[PDB]
Amino acid sequence: MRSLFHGKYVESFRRFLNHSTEHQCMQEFMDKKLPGIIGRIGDTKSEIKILSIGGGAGEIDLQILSKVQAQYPGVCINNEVVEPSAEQIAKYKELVAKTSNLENVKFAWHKETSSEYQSRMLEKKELQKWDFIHMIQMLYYVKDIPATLKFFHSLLGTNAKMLIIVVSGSSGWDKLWKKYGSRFPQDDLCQYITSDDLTQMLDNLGLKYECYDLLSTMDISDCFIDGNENGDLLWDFLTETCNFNATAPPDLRAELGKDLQEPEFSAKKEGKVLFNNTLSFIVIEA
Ligand SMILES: Nc1ncnc2c1ncn2[C@@H]1O[C@H](CSCC[C@H](N)C(=O)O)[C@@H](O)[C@H]1O
Ligand SMILES: NCCc1c[nH]cn1
Repeated sequence: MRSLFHGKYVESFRRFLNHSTEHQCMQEFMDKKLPGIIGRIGDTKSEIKILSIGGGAGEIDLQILSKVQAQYPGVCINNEVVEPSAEQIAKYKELVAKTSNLENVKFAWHKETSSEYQSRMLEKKELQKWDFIHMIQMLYYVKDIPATLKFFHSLLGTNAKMLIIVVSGSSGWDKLWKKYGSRFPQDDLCQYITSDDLTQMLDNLGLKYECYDLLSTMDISDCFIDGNENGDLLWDFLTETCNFNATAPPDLRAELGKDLQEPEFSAKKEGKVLFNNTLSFIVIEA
């Protein structure tokens, strides 16, 4: 039972992406919801400051940027990215150099974690203000979430908004983690969190937010067959384990095999087993 954490991770992650509607789900939220969300973040401003936490390869960031530009044509935008992976940054830069209509947008990449960024910003004398801050699918890697939430919320300017996206409390992950979390290998780099944990922390912090869920799925049909390589790749992903099927206790595996087909974990339709990958979109007000 080795923690999926790194060449196997990318391979499993990739498998996850091409077998789920995660990409499409996000894109759908951007088209239908994002406009309404960022509708007034640029009001009275001659420059819009966007802070991307864990921006990764930049696909979602550029989609976000397109909506802001559409809402505020002619307005300069400063899009700063906090990302610890040099590899991700390289991809992000490659994408930018490839995209065309980005004249009024300037980028800056800071190779560090949100925590390092936070302490670095606290060494400065006064904290900057941002019009839009987003943390997409990255809170799992933050050690102190309440401090992180409080800090970034304090960086929001007038009418600014903070967008956070993590899996939903009503997704299969939530159930998978609550029940088998302790039986999966642990890595000090990742912790299980869902919108339930998040809204609870936001409630205790006393911050105002709205939470929207968007159904997304992961086709894990291939997970039900000895040998199938893709199924095994997905097995590894769902368990954050390297070669789950070959190293995990048979009692664990067997039990998992059963639960993954239960209504609360997946839906069965068209002879397919679709793991509930519902995502939660949380918008926090300044
Ligand atoms: N503590 C931390 N602070 C900021 N970013 C972090 C981090 N730990 C990991 N990350 C970054 O978090 C990202 C998680 S993948 C997140 C998805 C990405 N926002 C996009 O939508 O594609 C990766 O780029 C990873 O390097
Ligand atoms: N759909 C979210 C993918 C993910 C990241 N970590 C765990 N699961």
